[PDB]
Amino acid sequence: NFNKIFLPTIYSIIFLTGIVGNGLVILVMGYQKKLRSMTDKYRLHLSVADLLFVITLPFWAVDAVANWYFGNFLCKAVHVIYTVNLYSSVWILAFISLDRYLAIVHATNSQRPRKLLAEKVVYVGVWIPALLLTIPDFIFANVSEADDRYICDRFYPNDLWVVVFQFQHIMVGLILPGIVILSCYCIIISKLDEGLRLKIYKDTEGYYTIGIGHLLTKSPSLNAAKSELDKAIGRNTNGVITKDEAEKLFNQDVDAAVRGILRNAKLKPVYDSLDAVRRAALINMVFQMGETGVAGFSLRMLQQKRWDEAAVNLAKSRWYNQTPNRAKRVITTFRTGTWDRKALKTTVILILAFFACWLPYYIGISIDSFILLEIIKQGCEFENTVHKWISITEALAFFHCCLNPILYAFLGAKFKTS
Amino acid sequence: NFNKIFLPTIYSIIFLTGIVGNGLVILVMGYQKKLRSMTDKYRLHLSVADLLFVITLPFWAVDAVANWYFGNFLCKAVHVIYTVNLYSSVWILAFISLDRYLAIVHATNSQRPRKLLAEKVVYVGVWIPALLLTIPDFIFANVSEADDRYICDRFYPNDLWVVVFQFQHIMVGLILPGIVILSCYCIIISKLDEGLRLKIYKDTEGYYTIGIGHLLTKSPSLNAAKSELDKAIGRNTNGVITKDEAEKLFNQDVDAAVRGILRNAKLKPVYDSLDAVRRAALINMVFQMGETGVAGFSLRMLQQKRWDEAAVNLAKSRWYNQTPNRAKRVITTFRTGTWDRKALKTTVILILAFFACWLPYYIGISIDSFILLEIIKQGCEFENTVHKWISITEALAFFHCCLNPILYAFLGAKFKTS
Ligand SMILES: CC1(C)CN2C(CS/C(=N\C3CCCCC3)NC3CCCCC3)=CSC2=N1
Ligand SMILES: CC1(C)CN2C(CS/C(=N\C3CCCCC3)NC3CCCCC3)=CSC2=N1
Repeated sequence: NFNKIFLPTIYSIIFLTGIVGNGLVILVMGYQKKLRSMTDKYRLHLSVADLLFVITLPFWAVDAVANWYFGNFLCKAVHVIYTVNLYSSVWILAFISLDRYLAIVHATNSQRPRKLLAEKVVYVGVWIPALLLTIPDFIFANVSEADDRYICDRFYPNDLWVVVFQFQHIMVGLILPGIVILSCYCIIISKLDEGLRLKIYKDTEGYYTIGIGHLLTKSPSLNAAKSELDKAIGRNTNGVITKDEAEKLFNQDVDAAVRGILRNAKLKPVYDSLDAVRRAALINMVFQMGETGVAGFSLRMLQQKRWDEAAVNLAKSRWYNQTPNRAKRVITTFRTGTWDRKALKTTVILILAFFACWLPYYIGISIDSFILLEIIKQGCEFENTVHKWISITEALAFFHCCLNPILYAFLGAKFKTS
Repeated sequence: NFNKIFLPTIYSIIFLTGIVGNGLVILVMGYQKKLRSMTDKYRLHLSVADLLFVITLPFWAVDAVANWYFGNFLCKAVHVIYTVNLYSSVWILAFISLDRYLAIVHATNSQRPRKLLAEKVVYVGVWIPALLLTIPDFIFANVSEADDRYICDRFYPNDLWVVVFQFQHIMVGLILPGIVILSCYCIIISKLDEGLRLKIYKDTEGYYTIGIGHLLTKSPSLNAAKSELDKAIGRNTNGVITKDEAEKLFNQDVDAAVRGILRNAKLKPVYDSLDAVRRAALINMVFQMGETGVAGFSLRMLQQKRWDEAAVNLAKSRWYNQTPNRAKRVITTFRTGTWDRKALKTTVILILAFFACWLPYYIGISIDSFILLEIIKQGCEFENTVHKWISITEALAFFHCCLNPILYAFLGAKFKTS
C-alpha cells in the first residue's frame, strides 16, 4: 500500500518546482519583447502547456492517497488537461526541430516561414488538433464507486477501446513526432555569394574557372586550361575536383589576397582593428571589388569601432544596389557576426532529456502491451508489479515539465567563484 | 449461399483483365527506354505490385467456392502478396503526388531529386517497408478445419489483435498516404529569369523600378518616381501594387516592345515563322538584349524550321556564358515548348479512381468498427448482412488493379471515325 507515500511525494515535487519553474518563464517572457528568438516563442507555448498540467497535480496527489471528492466535471477536466499536455508538449518540440531545420539548412531564406510556423501554424498544427484529441476524455472519463472509494478514469464499452486509444497514443505521442524530430536533426548533423562549382565552367565572360571563383586561363582551349590547373593540385583529374581540394584552392586564393591587405596602407589600420568575423567580411568584399576598389570607401567609422554608423553608410553606395542580396549579408556581418551552435545544443539537450524522462514509462507500457496481446504469459503477481512500476515511472516522467525552465536557469551567469 | 456465384465471377474478371492489362504494361515498358517520364517509372512499379496480386486471385476464387487445397505455405503466400499490393500500390500513388509536387512547384530545379525519389528511394520508401509489414501474415495466417472445410486466414491469440491490425491498416493504407496526396495536390491547385517585385526597388544601377523590370525614372527622388508610375496604373498607391496590375504593366511592356519586332525587317520573317511558344522565347530574348542586339544572331536556322541546328548555334554565343541558367531555358524553349496539364489530369484521375474503388469497402469496414466497438448495437442478422456487403465491395475494390493499364489504352489514338 506504499504508493500513498511514493506517488504523492513525487507529485508534490513536480507541482512545486513546476509552479515556480514554468511560472517564472511565462512571467519573464511577457516582461520583454526585444529579446525573443524563434525557440523562445515555442518554449513559452511549452511553459503554458506544462503550467496548465502541473496545477492539476494536487488533484492527482489526493486521488492517490484518499478519494475523488472533486466530482464528475473535474474528473473530465484533469483527463482533458492530461491529453493537451501530452500531445502538445511533444509536438511543440517537433516544431522546434522543424524550426532548427529551416534556420540551418535554409540559411539565407529562412526567417521567412520560420515566423509563419511559430506564430500562425503553431495553433493549427499543435493547439487545435490536441484539443480535438481530448474528445474521448469527455465521453469516457467518469467517477464510479470502486469498492470503498470513488474511482475516476476512462470507462469504455469493451476492452478493444483500450487498444484503439493505446495505439493512437503511441502514434500521435511518440512515433509521428519522433519521425519528424529524428528527420530534422538527421538532416542537421549530416549537412553540418560567390558560389561553389566542383567541375570546370565558363564565367560571366566565358573564361575557364573552377571552385570558389578561381581563374585558370583566358585561353579558349579545353585541355590547355585543365593542364594549367592539374598542376595547381598535383593530379591528373580531367576537370572534376574534390570538396576539400576546392577549400585548399580557396584558402590559397585567400592566403595570397590576404597578404595584399597587410601591404596596402589605406586599409591596414582598418583590417587590424577588426576582430575575426568582421575581418572575414572585408576579405569577402576584397575578392568582389579588389584592393583599390574597397579602399575608396565608410571605413574611418568601421575602424573607430563605430558599428551601426558604418553599416548604414555602406548601404548608401552603388555596391549595395549592384549586388543587393550579396551586399546586405556583408553589412550585417560588421554589425553582428556569423549570422548568414550553443542555441542548437540547448534544444538538442532539451529533446534528448524529454524522451529520457518518458523512457522508463515507455518500457512499462510496452510490457502491458505484451500482457494484453499475450506475448508474455506470466500469471497475476508479475503483472501486479509491472503496474506497480508504471505509476512510479509516469510520476518520474512528469519531471519533463521542469526541463524547459531548468534550462533557462543560470543564463548569462559566470561559473567562476569558489 | 450465393457468394459462390457473385465472388468467383468478380475474381475471374480482375484476374483476366489484370493479367492482360498489367501484363502488357510491364512488357511494353521494357521494350523501350527512350520514352520514359517520371510517372511512367512509378506506374511500372504499380503494374508489378498489381500483377503479383492478380495472379493470386484464382486461389481466392477456389477458396470462395470449395476449399483451401493449396496448403499452409500458400495460405501464408497469398496473405503476404495481399499486404504487399495493399500498402505498396497506395504509397506508389503517394510518390506520384510527391513527384507532381516537385515537377510543378519547383519548376526550375526539379528533375534533380525527382530521379532520387523515382529510382533510389522508391525502394526504401515503398518496397522495403511494405515487405516488412507482411511479418504478421507469416505468424498469424494458417489453415484450420472450419466445420467441413479448410479455412485459411490470420488467427491471433485474442480479439484485441484485430484492432491492432485494423488501426495499423487504416494508418499505413489510407490516413498517412491520404495526408501526403491531399497535401501535394492542395499545394498544386492553389499555386497553379527577369524576376517579379510588387514593391519599388533599385535595379543593378540604382534606378527606381517595379514589376517585371519596368523602369520608372533615373531621378533619385522617391516621391517623383512614385508619381511617375502612380499615373501608369491610375491610383494613389505609395509604391505597393497588385499581382494583376504588374501583369497588365508587363503586358504593356510586351505590347509596346512586340510592335517593334514587326517593324524590324531583320527578324520579322523569323518571328512570323515562329509558332506561339517559340515566338514568346524570342520576346524573352528581346527584353534582355534589345532589337539591335538579338538581330545580330543562329536566326536563318530558327526561321527555316531547323530546330536543333539553331539551338546548338545559340549555345556558342556570349549570351550563353553571360547568363548561363537564363539562356539554357530560352534555347530549350525553341527545341520544344512550355517546359520550364494533360499529364497532371491523368495522375489526378488515377488517384481519384483509386480511392473510388476502395470507397464502398471503406464504408463496410467502418460499420464493423462500430459493431466491435459497440457504437451500433443491432443483433446478428444485420451484422450478417454488413459482412455480406464487405466481400462484394472488397472484390469490386480489386478492379483498381485494372486502373493503371486502362489509362494507357487509346494512347495517341484519334477518336474521329464513326
Ligand atoms: C493515463 C492516466 C491519465 C490514467 N491513469 C491512471 C488510471 S486512473 C486513476 N486515477 C487518477 C489518475 C490520474 C488522473 C485522475 C484519476 N487510477 C487510480 C485510482 C486509485 C488511486 C490511484 C490512481 C492512473 S495514473 C494515470 N494516468
Ligand atoms: C483481408 C483479407 C485478406 C482476409 N479476407 C477474408 C477472411 S479469410 C477467408 N478466406 C480467404 C480470403 C482471401 C485470402 C485467402 C483466404 N475467408 C473465407 C473462408 C470461407 C470461404 C470464403 C472466404 C475474406 S476476404 C479477405 N481479405
